[PDB]
Amino acid sequence: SGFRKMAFPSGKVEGCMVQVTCGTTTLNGLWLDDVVYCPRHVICTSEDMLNPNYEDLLIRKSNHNFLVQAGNVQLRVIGHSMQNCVLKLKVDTANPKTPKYKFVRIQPGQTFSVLACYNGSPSGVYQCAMRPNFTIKGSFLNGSCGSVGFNIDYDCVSFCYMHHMELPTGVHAGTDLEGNFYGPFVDRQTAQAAGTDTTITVNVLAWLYAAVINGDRWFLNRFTTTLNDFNLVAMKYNYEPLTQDHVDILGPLSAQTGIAVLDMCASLKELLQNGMNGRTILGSALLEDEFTPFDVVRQCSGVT
Amino acid sequence: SGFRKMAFPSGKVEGCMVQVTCGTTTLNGLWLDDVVYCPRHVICTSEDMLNPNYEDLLIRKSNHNFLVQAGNVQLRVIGHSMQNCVLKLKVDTANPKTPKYKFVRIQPGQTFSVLACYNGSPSGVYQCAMRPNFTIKGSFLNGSCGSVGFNIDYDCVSFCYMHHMELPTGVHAGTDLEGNFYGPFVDRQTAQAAGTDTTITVNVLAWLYAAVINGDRWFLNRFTTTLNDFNLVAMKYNYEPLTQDHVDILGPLSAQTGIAVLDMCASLKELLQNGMNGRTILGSALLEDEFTPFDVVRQCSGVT
Ligand SMILES: Cc1c([C@@H](C)C(=O)O)ccc2c1[nH]c1ccc(Cl)cc12
Ligand SMILES: Cc1c([C@@H](C)C(=O)O)ccc2c1[nH]c1ccc(Cl)cc12
Repeated sequence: SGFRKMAFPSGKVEGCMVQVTCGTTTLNGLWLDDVVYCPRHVICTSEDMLNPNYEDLLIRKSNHNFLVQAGNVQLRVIGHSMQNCVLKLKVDTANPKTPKYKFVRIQPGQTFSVLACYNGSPSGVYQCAMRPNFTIKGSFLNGSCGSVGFNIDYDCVSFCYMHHMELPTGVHAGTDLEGNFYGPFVDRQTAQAAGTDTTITVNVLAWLYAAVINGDRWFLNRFTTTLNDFNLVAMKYNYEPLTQDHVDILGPLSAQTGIAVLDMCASLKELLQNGMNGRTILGSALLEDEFTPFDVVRQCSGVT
Repeated sequence: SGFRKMAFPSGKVEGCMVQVTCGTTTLNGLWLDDVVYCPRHVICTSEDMLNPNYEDLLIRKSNHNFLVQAGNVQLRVIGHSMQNCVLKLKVDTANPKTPKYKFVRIQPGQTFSVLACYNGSPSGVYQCAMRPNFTIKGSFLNGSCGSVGFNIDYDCVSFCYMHHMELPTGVHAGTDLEGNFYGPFVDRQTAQAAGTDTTITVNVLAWLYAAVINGDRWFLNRFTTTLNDFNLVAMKYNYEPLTQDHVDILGPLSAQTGIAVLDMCASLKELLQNGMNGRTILGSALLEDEFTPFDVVRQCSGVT
């Protein structure tokens, strides 16, 4: 029993973190096989970040200007290329610790673990969700750029995020491992504001199922609802509309607990309308939306 | 910017997890040098757990009855001994991945990372605090016993916890790495109830400092208090009494933000008396107490 905001074990990812320096800028890189991936803004000064012409700035850079250090040993850069907002530095040595891996572009509402790094050294690991406005609420200080987000399926690491920017509002923006930003964000120090940070409804319902499994049942009521009726309330509360696809994904949790998905929606509806009244669910005073239905199943079954 | 419930990178600890089986019971062990540490209740069936005589049950066990598997390779057990509530299995091979390490017995209010494991395989990592009633609120299912809690100081892992029990209330109990339980708990399936789970006041104040540093300042008021006056309110709200030692530990956070420790106590006092009024602090609707002042400094400075 017990339910925690849990990250994946980070060992496989720690073995990939390197330090990348270009001029006076130092950030993190991800070393997989003989390639080091890092934000292309490593070539920028804070002045350049106001209006960077990346192709032009890159003309002045050669392989020897990209200093890559893995632990305390320097890697030899034998090639470099820019793919969207990431630089790929080809090195002469394949990372001996390269895990089985994939590059995946996640959807909003999906969760992942971030290994926050500074100067190629891991400092901590925490769990995130890609928000419906394509920002993440992370913990990133100067030097953390190039830290990556990931999920693990047994022994295969699926890298889904690379940290690039902190918006003036304190939220974070970044790219998948092909260098395409999530959402409308760009790697430029400019006024970039996020849209509405709606709540990931399917995740909140999955977390209400985790709560029932772990003994917190006070919020269960005698009501039911329909998707349309539920969605009128979700709209009013800035919650994502619930679809039949979400109902289907919650199927296994519904089966395990015997609580129909629409009955859990009705409990959620009353919680939205009435609040918590000073009570908590799984030690939280708000409805948690950063556990997917897969995360709840995984944690409630002990997948390794 | 941004402040998250962050765990230490778990790689160094993942390299130490092994599977230990005795008869029909399988749990986790911690392999450091040529020793594997695991809960002594590995020798018990669920029937034995009602009233186990560990010395007597251990007489029927030989080195060859303890099956230790590291990954998919079996380790040879050449000695075994019981130290308090842990078994130490001497193996013929030193763990090649043994990090620099210490065994420390923590105080209530101290935080640590747990690497939840099943069958010697890491499933996830999360941050905990040793509660003032010596329980932890973890996420542990059957098979998770032997999972460990730890902190890291650069390259040295200080192991402070080993998971042994889940109380009927769903909270968790365990030992330090010398096998002494935290608090009054025993490794017996019996009625064991926890005392008052008070709030770790110094941690909540450290987290209010993290909130000010990260821009959440609405709760700051025009008041101050004294330790005695603050403690009258802390007592009423089941908060730990604040001491001059706690005020001293918050010194660096006070200096960095320019908010006197007693002024932050007065903000905390008003939050206790008035509630949050539907507002949040660092995305939480309750006062978080599982960040120590050291954790706040570390996360707000990017220590690796
Ligand atoms: C894989 C790769 C890279 C990486 C960065 C990549 O583009 O994936 C960069 C540069 C080169 C490269 N293969 C080469 C073969 C011939 C020559 Cl002349 C250059 C390169
Ligand atoms: C370190 C150690 C252990 C571990 C479990 C320990 O007690 O720390 C267990 C058993 C033995 C041991 N050294 C030995 C030397 C001679 C003999 Cl006859 C037995 C043992």
